[PDB]
Amino acid sequence: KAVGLRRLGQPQPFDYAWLKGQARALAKAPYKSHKQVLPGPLESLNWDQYQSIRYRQDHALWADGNGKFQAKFFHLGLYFHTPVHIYDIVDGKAQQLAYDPAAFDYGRSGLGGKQLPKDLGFAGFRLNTRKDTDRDFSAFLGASYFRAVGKEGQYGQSARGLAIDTGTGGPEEFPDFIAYYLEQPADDSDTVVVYGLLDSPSVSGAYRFAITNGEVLVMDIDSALYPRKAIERLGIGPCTSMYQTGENDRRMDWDWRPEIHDTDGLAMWTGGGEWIWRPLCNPPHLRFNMFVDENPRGFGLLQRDRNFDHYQDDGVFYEKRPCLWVEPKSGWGKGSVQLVEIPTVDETFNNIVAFWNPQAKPQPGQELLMGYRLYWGAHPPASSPLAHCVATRTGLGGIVGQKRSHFSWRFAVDFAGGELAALAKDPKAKVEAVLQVSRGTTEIVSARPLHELKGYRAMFDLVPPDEGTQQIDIRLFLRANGKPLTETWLYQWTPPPASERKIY
Amino acid sequence: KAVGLRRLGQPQPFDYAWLKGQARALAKAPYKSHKQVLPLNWDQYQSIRYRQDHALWADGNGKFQAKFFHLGLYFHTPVHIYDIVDGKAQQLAYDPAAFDYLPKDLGFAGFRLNTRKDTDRDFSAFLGASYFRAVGKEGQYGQSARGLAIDTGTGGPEEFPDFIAYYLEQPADDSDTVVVYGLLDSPSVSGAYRFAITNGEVLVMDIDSALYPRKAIERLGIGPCTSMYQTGENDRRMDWDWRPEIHDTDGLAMWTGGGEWIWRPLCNPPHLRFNMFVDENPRGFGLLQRDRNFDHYQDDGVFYEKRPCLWVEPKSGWGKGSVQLVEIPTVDETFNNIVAFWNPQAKPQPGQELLMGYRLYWGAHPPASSPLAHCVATRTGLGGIVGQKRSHFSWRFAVDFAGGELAALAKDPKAKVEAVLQVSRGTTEIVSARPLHELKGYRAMFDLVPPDEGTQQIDIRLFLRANGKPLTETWLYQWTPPPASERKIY
Ligand SMILES: OC[C@H]1O[C@@H](O[C@H]2[C@H](O[C@H]3[C@H](O[C@H]4[C@H](O[C@H]5[C@H](O[C@H]6[C@H](O[C@H]7[C@H](O[C@H]8[C@H](O[C@H]9[C@H](O[C@H]%10[C@H](O[C@H]%11[C@H](O[C@H]%12[C@H](O[C@H]%13[C@H](O[C@H]%14[C@H](O[C@H]%15[C@H](O[C@H]%16[C@H](O[C@H]%17[C@H](O[C@H]%18[C@H](O[C@H]%19[C@H](O[C@H]%20[C@H](O[C@H]%21[C@H](O[C@@H]%22[C@@H](O)[C@H](O)[C@@H](CO)O[C@H]%22O)O[C@H](CO)[C@@H](O)[C@@H]%21O)O[C@H](CO)[C@@H](O)[C@@H]%20O)O[C@H](CO)[C@@H](O)[C@@H]%19O)O[C@H](CO)[C@@H](O)[C@@H]%18O)O[C@H](CO)[C@@H](O)[C@@H]%17O)O[C@H](CO)[C@@H](O)[C@@H]%16O)O[C@H](CO)[C@@H](O)[C@@H]%15O)O[C@H](CO)[C@@H](O)[C@@H]%14O)O[C@H](CO)[C@@H](O)[C@@H]%13O)O[C@H](CO)[C@@H](O)[C@@H]%12O)O[C@H](CO)[C@@H](O)[C@@H]%11O)O[C@H](CO)[C@@H](O)[C@@H]%10O)O[C@H](CO)[C@@H](O)[C@@H]9O)O[C@H](CO)[C@@H](O)[C@@H]8O)O[C@H](CO)[C@@H](O)[C@@H]7O)O[C@H](CO)[C@@H](O)[C@@H]6O)O[C@H](CO)[C@@H](O)[C@@H]5O)O[C@H](CO)[C@@H](O)[C@@H]4O)O[C@H](CO)[C@@H](O)[C@@H]3O)O[C@H](CO)[C@@H](O)[C@@H]2O)[C@H](O)[C@@H](O)[C@@H]1O
Ligand SMILES: OC[C@H]1O[C@@H](O[C@H]2[C@H](O[C@H]3[C@H](O[C@H]4[C@H](O[C@H]5[C@H](O[C@H]6[C@H](O[C@H]7[C@H](O[C@H]8[C@H](O[C@H]9[C@H](O[C@H]%10[C@H](O[C@@H]%11[C@@H](O)[C@H](O)[C@@H](CO)O[C@H]%11O)O[C@H](CO)[C@@H](O)[C@@H]%10O)O[C@H](CO)[C@@H](O)[C@@H]9O)O[C@H](CO)[C@@H](O)[C@@H]8O)O[C@H](CO)[C@@H](O)[C@@H]7O)O[C@H](CO)[C@@H](O)[C@@H]6O)O[C@H](CO)[C@@H](O)[C@@H]5O)O[C@H](CO)[C@@H](O)[C@@H]4O)O[C@H](CO)[C@@H](O)[C@@H]3O)O[C@H](CO)[C@@H](O)[C@@H]2O)[C@H](O)[C@@H](O)[C@@H]1O
Ligand SMILES: OC[C@H]1O[C@@H](O[C@H]2[C@H](O[C@H]3[C@H](O[C@H]4[C@H](O[C@H]5[C@H](O[C@H]6[C@H](O[C@H]7[C@H](O[C@H]8[C@H](O[C@H]9[C@H](O[C@@H]%10[C@@H](O)[C@H](O)[C@@H](CO)O[C@H]%10O)O[C@H](CO)[C@@H](O)[C@@H]9O)O[C@H](CO)[C@@H](O)[C@@H]8O)O[C@H](CO)[C@@H](O)[C@@H]7O)O[C@H](CO)[C@@H](O)[C@@H]6O)O[C@H](CO)[C@@H](O)[C@@H]5O)O[C@H](CO)[C@@H](O)[C@@H]4O)O[C@H](CO)[C@@H](O)[C@@H]3O)O[C@H](CO)[C@@H](O)[C@@H]2O)[C@H](O)[C@@H](O)[C@@H]1O
Repeated sequence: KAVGLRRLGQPQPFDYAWLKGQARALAKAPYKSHKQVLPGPLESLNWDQYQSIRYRQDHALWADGNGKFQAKFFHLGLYFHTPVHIYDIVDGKAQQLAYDPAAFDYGRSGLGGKQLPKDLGFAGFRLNTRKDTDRDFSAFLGASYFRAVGKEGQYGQSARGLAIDTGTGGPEEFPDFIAYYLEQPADDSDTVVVYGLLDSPSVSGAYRFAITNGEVLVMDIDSALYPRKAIERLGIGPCTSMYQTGENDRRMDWDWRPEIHDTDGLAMWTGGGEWIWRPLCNPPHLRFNMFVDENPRGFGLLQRDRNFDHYQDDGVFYEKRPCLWVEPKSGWGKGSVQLVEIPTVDETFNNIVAFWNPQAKPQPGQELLMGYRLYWGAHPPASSPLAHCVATRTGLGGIVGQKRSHFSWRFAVDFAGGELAALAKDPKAKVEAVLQVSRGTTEIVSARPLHELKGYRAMFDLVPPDEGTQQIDIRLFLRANGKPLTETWLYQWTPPPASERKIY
Repeated sequence: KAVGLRRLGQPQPFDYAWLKGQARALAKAPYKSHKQVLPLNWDQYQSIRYRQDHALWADGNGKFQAKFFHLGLYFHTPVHIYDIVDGKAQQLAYDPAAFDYLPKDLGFAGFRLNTRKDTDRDFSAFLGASYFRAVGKEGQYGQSARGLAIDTGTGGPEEFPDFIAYYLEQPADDSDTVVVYGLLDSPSVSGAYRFAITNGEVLVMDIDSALYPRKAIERLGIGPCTSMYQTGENDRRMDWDWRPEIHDTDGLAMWTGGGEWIWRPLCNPPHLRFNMFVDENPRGFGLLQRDRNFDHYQDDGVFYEKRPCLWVEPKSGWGKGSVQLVEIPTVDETFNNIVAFWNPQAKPQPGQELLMGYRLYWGAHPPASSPLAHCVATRTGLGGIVGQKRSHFSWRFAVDFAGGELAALAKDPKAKVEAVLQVSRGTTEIVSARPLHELKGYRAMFDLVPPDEGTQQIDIRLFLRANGKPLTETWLYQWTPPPASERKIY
């Protein structure tokens, strides 16, 4: 039977307006690092020691009550040298939770009998239903990172509170959540509300996360930001994923597993009403791309291929990993969805980052309010009502069985859904591939039924305009009678250098 | 309505003994070339179409007919075609009335056979040198057979026999079989063949051959299967194409005289590889297209997943010899870069008569396979624990098996299944055998550390075992390790 948790200090009145006040005040002073040298035995644990530490079910927050949820806490150490102070809100008042050795099984860490302060803090927290106390439906841990899962329960990509100067070629600035306030839900509530205080060299913030667990998990998020400095590249709603290899891009096809990625595309629903699918790549050099928009309806990183046959990893279940969809609340005005793709040689590094960059540079003293909903699960809650891109495949161009007189690259793009089944069965149906390329030229263009999918396949060869490796953008959709039949496929290709072209 | 075909000369008595007689006399005399200067793009060649009004047997009441290929393009060796009726052969003339666009004795390039019900579908086609093809139910042409291979994969020049005449025996009206006789000639050898062809879901050819060496032969190949393997999970060295699997066949299957079932995955190696599997009284061998899932191939024009498996079953005990496999590097699917055949231990000698009979099966599945679990996938890549510094180069293999009693073992937490793994050189590490529930089978994984910096072929033998007995056919993989320069990049 669970016990009450050890506390620190007395309850203090708490609400979102109060937290926005703390964050604004925090931005009025220069940034001071929150990283600490931890007490001696804690400062240099190894992986094995750290991993053996376990938070005890009998000290899980709220598990002594009658509600549907509970929380457990991650211990500091190993990677986590920035204390996070955790508070419980009851009747409108926030009480800090003490670091309590009785709440941990220390395993092989050697931490028992050390004299660790009551104000040590934590590394983060995780939430669990009371019906299923070993399953984490969300986990907030490290910097401003957090993750959640839907029904399938397999962890994959991450979100963050905020991204700053990702992919600039210069150094990235990583904000931290330095405090979390967990609001005790009503006994019959399906929601857990968590508040977060964020600080970073450039900016402070106050965050409210209303987390509703479900088959697709939803978080209703409000953020109030208070810059301390001008910010070159602010990133709202950042999604953080990994793409090593797959049909979209076989450059790093060194593995026996054919698809290795936590997500395979960036999806966008534009203010103008367009649906876009942008297949993720693993490029040879860092690539930064922006998609200009105004009042965006949504963007996110999806794991659209959910067929185990294409992944084959019965250890980590890539095909079950969640989509993450960002849905702006209200109008965010002008800006761009931005995508950073970093080269990676393996699947241990998150080489994909996507976020929203406002047009206007934030300025010291200003308040910036940004709200959105995040959906985690097998499918985003919104998608194109037209046919979706269900596969992208590429390879060396040129008519098979003829001499090849020049370098080109071949693309095959498969669409299914909407009304393509009926069109594919109509021998008179005329479907037009619509192609626009940033540079270079297309040849051997076709759009034809793909009966095996009850869909359509577009194929084209792309001839780069020169011997250089400047990125080439291709926009493709299918159409009939004044209406698009598909969402828009937007691919960004880094041509090979002349030396590689010569081998071909 | 179809008309009778233009003839040439008068019917002469014909039987198999006569044909054997013509072949042996051909072989005793000096070889005379049959390539002729004929009295043209690949696209431009098909303007020529043999017409149905002139199709052989289309004016009768039987189940089958023949039409003929025109000499041209890749075909400059005339084939004389004959119709056998009541024990008598009569040559068919070259007739311009029979084509849609030249002497009566110009000859043809070969023939194709059709049911009367589907006169545009051909279920067999004999065309080019001694090559021929057939299809089963799915109708999609793929790998080829030949009458004979000579000096394939020697590092010297190959010699390619020609069928120089075919005698088509008019079937009885209710027969399900077409019998075709072939006269083969080649610098080294002449032959008389009999092909009993029985169309069906899996098409069967019952073949008898009688071979007369004109001179000693260095490498005789009997029952040759000729295929293509560009890229796929077995070997992604040439992964240039958007299509992930490109091959007419994915493995060599062998049923040995001792009763072993072997699956040898085909590769597209960087240099020619010649491999032999010593056997005695082989029970069968062939090239299979075992992966039949369109999803893995994606070509909705030529349907690699529907192409036929070719299985050879000797009608008798062929004694000692070897199944031989030749793999040639290719950068495209148009080159036939895979050849497998039986090579008898004994060197053929001038004056001798070699009688060899066998059955060929063309269709979706071989008519025989292991009753144990099959290898249903081979995948390979860079070895080493993922995301760790590597002290040494290694290559990782994942091999999936399904069938036999593996589904029951996979569900059974008490089940003790072990991978048994031998390599001809180097060492193996990080070896496992575990249920693959998504398949209801097992997966074996291992890493292989090549012994040195060089690229000498390594042979790997794998099977799964419980209580001392095999649970699977034998997986036999021949790996060419990458050179040092490639390892540095890894
Ligand atoms: O083929 C191949 C070739 O090719 C070429 O190229 C080309 C190309 O082609 C390609 C393709 O293309 C395509 C195209 O495309 C396009 C696209 O399209 C798209 C689409 O769209 C479209 C649309 O469409 C539509 C449709 O409509 C259409 C129609 O249709 C129809 C159909 O019809 C068809 C037909 O059908 C039929 C069939 O059957 C048949 C068959 O056939 C087949 C074939 O076969 C062939 C072959 O092949 C093969 C091969 O193999 C072979 C061989 O050969 C080889 C050689 O051999 C030799 C030997 O060799 C040896 C060696 O020796 C040597 C040496 O070596 C050495 C060694 O030794 C050593 O060791 C080493 C060391 O190291 O060294 C070395 O060196 O050397 C020396 C030197 O010195 C030498 O001398 C020597 O020789 O050795 C070795 C070792 O030992 C060995 O192993 C070897 O062997 O030798 C010997 C002795 O001497 C000799 O004799 C031999 O010869 O070799 C050479 C060299 O290398 C090579 O090269 C060769 O190759 O031979 C042998 C013997 O004889 C044999 O046996 C074998 O087999 O190969 C492979 C492997 O590798 C295999 O696999 C194969 O198979 O070949 C031959 C020869 O040539 C011939 O004859 C034959 O024929 O094939 C195919 C393929 O695969 C298949 O498929 C088939 O099947 O045949 C038979 C006979 O046999 C007969 O009988 C039968 O009949 O099929 C079916 C099924 O099965 C059936 O049923 C039928 O019947 O067909 C045809 C043909 O193909 C076609 O054409 C047609 O089309 O039909 C159906 C039913 O009925 C119907 O329904 C339909 O309708 O049609 C029309 C008319 O035409 C049209 O017009 C129309 O279009 O429709 C459908 C339904 O509805 C729908 O869906 C659709 O859509 O349309 C529209 C309009 O409207 C349009 O616009 C449009 O476009 O669509 C789709 C869907 O969606 C898609 O997918 C597609 O894509 O498009 C695009 C745009 O967008 C474009 O761009 C494109 O182009 O198309 C077209 C029409 O369009 C087509 O035509 C074409 O095709 O493609 C593919 C892929 O995918 C590929 O693959 C191909 O290639 O094309 C182009 C264009 O046109 C052109 O230009 C040209 O050219 C190449 O050139 C060549 O090369 C080859 O050959
Ligand atoms: O493999 C498996 C398979 O089989 C099959 O069956 C088959 C068979 O096989 C078998 C084998 O056989 C062997 C033999 O043995 C036997 C014997 O024989 C005999 C004969 O008789 C026969 C007949 O004949 C005929 C002929 O024809 C031939 C040819 O001729 C040519 C010529 O030359 C000649 C030679 O031959 C001789 O020898 C000599 C003498 O002096 O003379 C000469 O002249 O030349 C010309 C010019 O150049 C030409 O034109 C011709 O063609 O040759 C070939 C090659 O060598 C041979 O083969 C043949 O035979 O012709 C003649 C005329 O000249 C006539 O008259 C005769 O008649 O035929 C029949 C049918 O028609 C049959 O039936 C019979 O048999 O005779 C001869 C004489 O002439 C003698 O010499 C011989 O010896 O017989 C016996 C009794 O009957 C028996 O028993 C045996 O068997 O031998 C041969 C020779 O040496 C060889 O070659 C063969 O191979 O045997 C084995 C045992 O070991 C077995 O196992 C097998 O089976 O064969 C047959 C024949 O060819 C056929 O017909 C059949 O078909 C089956 O069917 C399946 O199923 C299986 O799988
Ligand atoms: O963004 C979308 C989501 O919005 C959520 O709703 C939010 C709401 O966002 C609005 C936004 O609100 C802005 C605000 O305009 C309000 C106006 O505010 C007056 C305020 O009245 C509020 C009250 O304020 C208390 C005050 O807290 C403020 C805090 O004070 C500091 C204190 O914390 C500190 O200790 C000391 C010492 O350092 O300094 C003080 O300055 O400072 C922060 C940061 O600046 C402010 O955000 C806090 O308001 O503290 C004093 C004590 O010091 C209290 O006496 C006072 O009550 O708080 C109430 C909740 O407790 C709240 O309901 C009241 O609105 O009062 C101050 C004076 O005290 C006055 O100057 C503000 O103008 O209120 C009117 C209602 O009459 C609203 O119509 C108006 O929108 O202005 C502040 C200051 O500039 C902004 O920071 C704030 O963003 O306005 C947007 C329109 O432009 C609107 O679109 C947003 O929805 O903000 C409130 C307040 O922060 C939140 O409580 C609320 O949750 C929705 O719930 C989501 O669904 C949306 O997605």
